[PDB]
Amino acid sequence: PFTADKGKCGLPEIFDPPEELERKVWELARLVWQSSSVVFHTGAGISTASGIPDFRGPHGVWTMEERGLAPKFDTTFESARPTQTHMALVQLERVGLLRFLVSQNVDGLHVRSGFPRDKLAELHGNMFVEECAKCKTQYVRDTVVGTMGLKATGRLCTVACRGELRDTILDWEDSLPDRDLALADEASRNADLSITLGTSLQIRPSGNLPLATKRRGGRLVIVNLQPTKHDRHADLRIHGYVDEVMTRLMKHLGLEIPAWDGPRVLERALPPLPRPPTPKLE
Ligand SMILES: Nc1ncnc2c1ncn2[C@@H]1O[C@H](COP(=O)(O)OP(=O)(O)OC[C@H]2O[C@H](O)[C@H](O)[C@@H]2O)[C@@H](O)[C@H]1O
Ligand SMILES: Cc1cc(NS(=O)(=O)c2ccc(N)cc2)no1
Ligand SMILES: [Zn+2]
Repeated sequence: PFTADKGKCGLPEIFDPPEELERKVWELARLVWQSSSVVFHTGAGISTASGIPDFRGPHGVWTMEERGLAPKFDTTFESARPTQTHMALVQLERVGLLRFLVSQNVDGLHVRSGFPRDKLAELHGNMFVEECAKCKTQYVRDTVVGTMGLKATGRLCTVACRGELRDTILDWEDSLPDRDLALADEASRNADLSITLGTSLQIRPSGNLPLATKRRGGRLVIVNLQPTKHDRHADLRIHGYVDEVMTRLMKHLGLEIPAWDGPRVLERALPPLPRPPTPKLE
C-alpha cells in the first residue's frame, strides 16, 4: 500500500569494535544470570542470515522500495533454515533461561525451529499458519498459506466444523491478536530482562513492549546493527550481527546451540532441561 507510514528506513549501521563487543556480550551474560524472568523480542534482523531480507535495513523491503529497487531473497520461506540465533533461543527456553519470546516475524521460523508455541507471541501472525474463522483452530502448514491480510485461503476446517480457513498475516489497518498481545504484554511487564534482537522497535505496540520491562525496574538490552526508536531507554546496546552475539552469549552461558532436525512444530513447552551452575557475579 501507499498511505502506510513505514517509519525511518536505511539508517546507517553501527559496528561495536571487537574489544567493546566482547565486553558487552559478557555484560549480557551477567544480566541473563542475574535475571529471574528473561523475555526476548525478535524482528526481521534475526532471519537476514537465513536469506530473508528485513524491512528497514540497508537492503530492507521498504528501504529498496524507497530507492525504486526490490528486496532480494536468497531462499524461499519453505527452504529457509532457522539461524544460530533461532536455535540459541530454543535451547535458552529448553534450559529455563527464557520465559517468553515475542516476535513480529511472519517468516514462520520460530515455529519451524521447534520453539514451543505456548511461549511464543507472533504479533504480526505467521505465513505458514491459517486460522478457522468459526472455531479459531490454527493449522501450521508445511508451505506458506497463499493469501495475506486475514483473507480466505480456499481450505475448510476439519475439527471432529467445515469453517472458512484464513491466513493470519495482519494488513496495516488490522489490529494484533489479543491472546498473543495480552501474553506478550504480560511477559513484558513481569520480565526483569527484555532483550531485543534484530528489531528497530518502530511499530506500535510491538516495539513498545520491551519498555514495559523498564517500569518496575527491569533491564532492557537492544541488540541491533542500526539505531532503534528506544536506544535511549536501554541499559545495554550491542551493535553486532545477532548470530555472533548469541553464539558468544551461549558460549559464556555454557550452552550448546542445538541441531535443527528440519521443520517441526512443538505446541507446548516441556519442563526445563538441566543447565550449568551460575558464576559468582557480585
Ligand atoms: N544480522 C543482524 N544482526 C543484527 N541486527 C540485524 C541483522 N540484520 C538486520 N539487523 C537489524 O534488524 C533490524 C530489523 O528491523 P526492521 O527491518 O525494522 O524489522 P522489524 O522486525 O522491526 O519490523 C517490524 C514490522 O515492520 C514491518 O512493516 C513488518 O510489519 C514487521 O513485522 C534493522 O535495524 C537491522 O539493522
Ligand atoms: C508487511 C509485509 C511485507 C511483506 N512481504 S514478504 O515478501 O512477505 C516479506 C515477509 C517477511 C520479510 N522479512 C520480508 C518480506 N510481508 O509483510
Ligand atoms: Zn473450525
